[PDB]
Amino acid sequence: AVKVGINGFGRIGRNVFRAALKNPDIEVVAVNDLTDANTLAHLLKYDSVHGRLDAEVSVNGNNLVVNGKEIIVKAERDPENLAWGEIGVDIVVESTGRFTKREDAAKHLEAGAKKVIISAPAKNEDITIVMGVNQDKYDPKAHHVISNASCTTNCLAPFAKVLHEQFGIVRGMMTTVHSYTNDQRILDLPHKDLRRARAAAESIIPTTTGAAKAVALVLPELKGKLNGMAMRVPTPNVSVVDLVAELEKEVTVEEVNAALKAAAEGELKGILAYSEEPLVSRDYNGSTVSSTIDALSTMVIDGKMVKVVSWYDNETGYSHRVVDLAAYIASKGL
Amino acid sequence: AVKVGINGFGRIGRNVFRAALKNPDIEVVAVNDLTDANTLAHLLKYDSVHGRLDAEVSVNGNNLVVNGKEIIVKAERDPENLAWGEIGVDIVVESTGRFTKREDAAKHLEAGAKKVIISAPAKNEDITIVMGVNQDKYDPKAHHVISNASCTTNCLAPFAKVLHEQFGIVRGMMTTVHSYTNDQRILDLPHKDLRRARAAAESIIPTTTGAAKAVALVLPELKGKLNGMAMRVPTPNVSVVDLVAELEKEVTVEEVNAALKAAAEGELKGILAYSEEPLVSRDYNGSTVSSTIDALSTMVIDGKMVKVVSWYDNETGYSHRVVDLAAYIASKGL
Amino acid sequence: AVKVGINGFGRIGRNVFRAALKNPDIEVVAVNDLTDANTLAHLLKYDSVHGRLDAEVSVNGNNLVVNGKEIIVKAERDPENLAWGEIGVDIVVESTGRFTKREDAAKHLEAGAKKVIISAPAKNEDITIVMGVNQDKYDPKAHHVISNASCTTNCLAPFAKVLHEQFGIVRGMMTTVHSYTNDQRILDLPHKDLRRARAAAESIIPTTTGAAKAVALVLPELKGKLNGMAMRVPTPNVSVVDLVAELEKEVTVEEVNAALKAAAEGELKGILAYSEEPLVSRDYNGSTVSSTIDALSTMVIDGKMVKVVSWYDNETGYSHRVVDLAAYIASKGL
Amino acid sequence: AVKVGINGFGRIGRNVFRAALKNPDIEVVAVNDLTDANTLAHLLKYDSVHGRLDAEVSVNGNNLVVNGKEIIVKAERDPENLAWGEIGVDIVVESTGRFTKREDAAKHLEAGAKKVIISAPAKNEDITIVMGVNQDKYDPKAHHVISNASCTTNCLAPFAKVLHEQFGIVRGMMTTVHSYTNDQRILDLPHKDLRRARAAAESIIPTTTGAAKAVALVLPELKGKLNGMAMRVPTPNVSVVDLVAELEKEVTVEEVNAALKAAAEGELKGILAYSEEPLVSRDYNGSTVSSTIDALSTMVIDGKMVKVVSWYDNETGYSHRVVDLAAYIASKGL
Ligand SMILES: NC(=O)c1ccc[n+]([C@@H]2O[C@H](COP(=O)([O-])OP(=O)(O)OC[C@H]3O[C@@H](n4cnc5c(N)ncnc54)[C@H](O)[C@@H]3O)[C@@H](O)[C@H]2O)c1
Ligand SMILES: NC(=O)c1ccc[n+]([C@@H]2O[C@H](COP(=O)([O-])OP(=O)(O)OC[C@H]3O[C@@H](n4cnc5c(N)ncnc54)[C@H](O)[C@@H]3O)[C@@H](O)[C@H]2O)c1
Ligand SMILES: NC(=O)c1ccc[n+]([C@@H]2O[C@H](COP(=O)([O-])OP(=O)(O)OC[C@H]3O[C@@H](n4cnc5c(N)ncnc54)[C@H](O)[C@@H]3O)[C@@H](O)[C@H]2O)c1
Ligand SMILES: NC(=O)c1ccc[n+]([C@@H]2O[C@H](COP(=O)([O-])OP(=O)(O)OC[C@H]3O[C@@H](n4cnc5c(N)ncnc54)[C@H](O)[C@@H]3O)[C@@H](O)[C@H]2O)c1
Ligand SMILES: *C(=O)[C@H](O)COP(=O)(O)O
Ligand SMILES: *C(=O)[C@H](O)COP(=O)(O)O
Ligand SMILES: *C(=O)[C@H](O)COP(=O)(O)O
Ligand SMILES: *C(=O)[C@H](O)COP(=O)(O)O
Repeated sequence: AVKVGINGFGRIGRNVFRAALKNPDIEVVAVNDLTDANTLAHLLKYDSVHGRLDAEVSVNGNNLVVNGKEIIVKAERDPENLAWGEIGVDIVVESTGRFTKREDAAKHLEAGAKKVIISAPAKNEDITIVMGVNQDKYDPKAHHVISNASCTTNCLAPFAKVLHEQFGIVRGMMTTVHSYTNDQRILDLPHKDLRRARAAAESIIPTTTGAAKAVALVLPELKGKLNGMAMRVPTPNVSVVDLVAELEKEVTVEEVNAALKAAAEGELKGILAYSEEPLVSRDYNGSTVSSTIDALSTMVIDGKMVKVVSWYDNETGYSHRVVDLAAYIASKGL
Repeated sequence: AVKVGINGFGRIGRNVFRAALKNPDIEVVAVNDLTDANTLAHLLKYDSVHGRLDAEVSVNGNNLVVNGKEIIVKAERDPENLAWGEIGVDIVVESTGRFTKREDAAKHLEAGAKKVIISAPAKNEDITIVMGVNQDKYDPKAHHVISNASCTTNCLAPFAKVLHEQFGIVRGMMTTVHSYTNDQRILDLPHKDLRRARAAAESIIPTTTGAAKAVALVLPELKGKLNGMAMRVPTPNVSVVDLVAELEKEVTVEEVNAALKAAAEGELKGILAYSEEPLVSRDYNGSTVSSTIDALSTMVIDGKMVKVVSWYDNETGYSHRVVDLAAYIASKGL
Repeated sequence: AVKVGINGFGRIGRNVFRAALKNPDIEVVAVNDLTDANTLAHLLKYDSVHGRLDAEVSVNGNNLVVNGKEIIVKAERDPENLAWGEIGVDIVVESTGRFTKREDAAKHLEAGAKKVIISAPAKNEDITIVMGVNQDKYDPKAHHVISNASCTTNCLAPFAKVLHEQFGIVRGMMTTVHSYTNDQRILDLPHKDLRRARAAAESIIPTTTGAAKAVALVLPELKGKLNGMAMRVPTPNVSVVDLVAELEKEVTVEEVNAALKAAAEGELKGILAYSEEPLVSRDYNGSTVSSTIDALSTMVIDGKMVKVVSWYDNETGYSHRVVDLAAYIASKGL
Repeated sequence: AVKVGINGFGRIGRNVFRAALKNPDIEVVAVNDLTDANTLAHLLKYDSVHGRLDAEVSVNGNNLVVNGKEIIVKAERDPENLAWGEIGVDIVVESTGRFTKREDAAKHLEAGAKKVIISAPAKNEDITIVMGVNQDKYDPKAHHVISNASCTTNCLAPFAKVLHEQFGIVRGMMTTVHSYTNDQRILDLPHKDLRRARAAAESIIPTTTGAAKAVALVLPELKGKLNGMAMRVPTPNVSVVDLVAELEKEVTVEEVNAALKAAAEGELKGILAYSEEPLVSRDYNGSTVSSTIDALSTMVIDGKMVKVVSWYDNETGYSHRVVDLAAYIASKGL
């Protein structure tokens, strides 16, 4: 397996770690955060959203011990001091949320890693990948700093791919009704985004999203054809994309759902899923797919305007994609 | 002026009562529910959403006393037994949520009332009205069982009117991210709507919105041109409509927002409002308008697809409209 | 082994059903509620608190099919019409919340069952049992309508037993900070308890606890020595008892905790548990014990006043006790 | 009258500012935080808990303008750089949460202020005051760095004073069921307190409190006689103290409530209030008193063990007390 290091052992870092435990291709050997092993161990064992960790965790000296394997714990605020190379770490998952610009993410490379996966939309990255959509575009020689995009983009892109390929998207707009995250605030505090400054668990909070425009990074044909926003709400995990699009081909609900179902069971199995059950957000807590079509919500007007709704566990699905992307990158040679 | 009776002194019944206290053209003289005066008085005084009633409330026998005015309290499950005529009640607000079918609502008329306003989409009603949109259609001789539509329809219809008149709507789809209501469930209990059966405060819950297609009742030109859904979320009040529409005329964001702002300050003042502030749902708690455009959220693609977002206090705005409709009906003669 | 019927397939009914699937001495063969099989199947499959049912569920006609076993579905509002005897049901779990009075619960016996377990404090029941505390008081010949007490009493009685036996309780008072339940209201609606009338997910709500005084039913020596209250809060499951008691013997924190830990590992293992971890309510979601001491919270003043805090999953722990009680009753002969 | 500066314009800082608008003895002339005027103005204008500020707010340069009065906005992380003296600020309310140790709070004095009120329990402070309890212990010459204690201590101390004086407290233990605060975490993140690290809006979270022991600072007679804890829950504001105490004198519920009511209507009017209404936390949102006895919850066992429950708006009541303490200090001479 490829040795992985996780920088920022938080909601995404720990979920990636948990996903990695059940992946034979990658091995997490070290984590970095801003605290001590005791604290990281406690957070890893008991999760308010995902429950008790299905593993034995303990602390040995300054390190974590998980299922008998020692995981080195670092506490370096500056990634340049990480010394990844010294411990054979080849891939670093950059999940602090502070180092989304290449010049920052690349510090892991200076520290000895060979690749960095930024767990968020990035700036100046070598390439942005959405698994199931454009991983074939990854180039092992040219791309060292790779963004895995956002959880919303990972939800929308796979079914946008399907709609576009099968019926052609003329233009479309989305809204994601999205669980709150740690980028928000408990009770009205300063934030660059005056909406995200407001009490997260008390309101429906509109916030801008680059997700629909970011679909263009992975589906160039859709450049300038999409836009949308988010509405953060008082749930702690699980989100849902609501896309309204104008199509080129005339369609029925049955045809749209049938195409989506086909892709889910075929080419996009494990990435896109399809449900005809009348479910609610809690039901998708722990879902590892990127996107699950809520088939009951599909509607069409004039055979040209379609609404497609798709669920995603914003922490889990995206983290499993990070793990898939790391395994994929390792498979192309390091 | 006009004597009003409120059947179902709940979220809408009590909010209507509060709105009526401000209206000199109406007088609420009686309320009916399924409990005693002491309980209704306690509920009216202390509200979890709206705070403490700014008025003196007490109980005298089987009646409420509000600012020295006695309000008769009835506890008749069957509206046939209401004897509204005996106490001079001319207009009954039917807000129990159980009597939206004319067969049931009309019992108030048999019991002596002259008019009934159903506080929800109805079946077999004489007419459905949205203030600011089609009150002109009301006929005092022909219409005695009148629906005030839904809170979502009251939010959407006023700005849909504007968009259609100014640019023409080809087709459009909406989603309302909506606060939970008493039609939902605390913890997974049977419900005819399997989504609404689920714990209200724990999930994002896709479900129905009365606004889907009902806008056509008040804007016939939009028949078959709109559809949509709701997403019930863990907030106790305030909701927001998100409409994505294809327009006939080419527009810019500036033009859409300018038309909306013009209507808000003009023809639709008091019904439609316009905000350029980056607010959140809690900020609209207590808002009496039907619809407030969140101008910052307006977006356009190809000058033809537009997204317009509008806030509404689902309890307050709608209840103030019920009061406006009652005063309007009274003004055309009883 | 023993055929069981569940009357009221709700939070407790379904949780009991899940617990029974693990017990080989029990077989649930029928459930009754107020809806159709399709609805009960959907509720059993997807739970907002406990997640997806770890079993295969389908519907065949008017029945549920769970792991290939058919479970009969009834929809009889009046228990007299249940005909339990016709299907060989020996033990009925009465979990509707409506039939806690013997006059009502006993109808199941008239309908052919041999025993009824009321899932709540009861009136005129033959006996009230708390497993681990007084099951030996059960008499197979004399007792046919049995109450399993409340979830709070099941939490408090086991450790009160320990404290009293080891140090002697002079008097004590409790408060349970308790998750909201279906007996509450979504948004301010009439309730005989004016506090429980108020929006459940919006407030800390003082109210009643069945555990106040009921511990005396199972620990007669404590008659008149305890009292207390509940504080319902905005969490959907998991509660915590906070007991402050004056003891007869002088003690230290260490001694109290040591006795509690001893009982947990000994005589009360599986009923009472002991934790030295700094956990929070979500961590106990799914806990099957009746009571888990939060050892870190133990404190003493003057060697005589002690505070003991204990967690309980109010749905799960209690439901597992209902199953234990059913197996116990069956073991003494039907 | 006295010019005040607020360091840390957050939940307490802004609430203090609002309370000061209603006080003729002090004038807030400057505020310091870590952001720009535009952000502080937006936060002051729209509050998720307390609603819209009923005042005209605007920004002029780097300052706030409230009802035409300019409030200077600073953004100095290090209080040494505050230059309070230059603007005539005599009293600084230290509400950042970072400077509770005298050595840090005293930096405001080095910067030119004459007095500092730390809005929290402090270390090495000159004196700790609870209004209504020991303000007469304040010495204008000797005490420059003063703590206003915690919100919980402000709730408990006033009624503990009454119980002790009237009946004598032998010993007692408290739990405050308390709204979450900004010291907590949105989704499981590192925190020195492993319970406070956990998702604030998802659980009941036990946490240690120095509040009951801190009562001794203001009621020396109660040294070593009290202790207790907190349970943080998913409400955004309002908390409740639950005290269980052994008394010296034999009492009845009636007598305890009568003494509490007497103190509320007499010596402690404005500080301690008394309610016989069955209210819930939301009803106390905006309450300016320090403590409101929930008279219905009072209970006694053996005439010696009493439970007294008291409400408090943890943001508002405490902030009004800060303002009272600032006016009091100004009244003794600066
Ligand atoms: N939460 C989600 O749904 C989600 C989904 C997809 C992607 N993302 C992205 O993933 C990233 C992290 O998100 P999160 O939700 O896990 O955040 P988080 O705040 O929960 O975790 C961040 C972690 O990084 C640590 N940290 C912060 N700065 C550090 C630094 N200088 N060096 C070492 N450790 C540091 C923190 O202590 C914390 O444990 C962000 O870029 C976010 O946009 C989040
Ligand atoms: N809550 C909202 O956002 C909202 C907005 C607009 C319209 N509406 C509609 O208004 C109606 C009332 O909604 P609500 O949210 O106020 O519901 P609610 O449940 O809060 O209140 C209805 C009230 O009617 C009483 N009631 C029930 N059956 C009755 C009967 N047989 N006789 C007399 N009283 C009876 C109840 O005791 C309760 O106080 C529903 O039709 C609803 O769709 C709701
Ligand atoms: N939820 C808890 O924490 C808890 C814990 C211990 C005990 N209890 C007790 O158990 C009982 C059930 O509580 P719950 O929380 O599961 O309630 P619930 O409302 O969730 O479920 C009760 C179920 O009974 C059904 N029902 C109602 N009346 C019926 C009737 N006439 N015939 C057949 N079915 C009927 C409902 O449809 C529902 O499915 C109550 O006595 C409660 O006090 C509750
Ligand atoms: N929230 C409550 O119920 C409550 C009640 C009583 C006392 N307190 C105490 O008051 C204090 C503040 O609590 P809060 O809830 O208002 O906190 P908060 O986090 O909401 O606000 C603190 C404010 O201080 C600012 N700040 C942080 N560091 C600063 C610095 N170095 N210089 C200037 N500004 C800085 C922040 O940006 C924020 O606006 C803490 O000591 C707290 O314990 C809180
Ligand atoms: C997912 O990556 C994150 O939690 C939410 O942000 P979006 O930009 O909506 O994906
Ligand atoms: C408003 O009337 C109700 O709360 C919401 O339902 P819609 O059907 O979305 O109006
Ligand atoms: C448990 O049986 C129920 O949920 C809570 O009520 P208590 O009476 O506090 O047990
Ligand atoms: C009040 O000061 C703060 O919000 C809560 O902490 P306590 O220590 O309970 O006062």
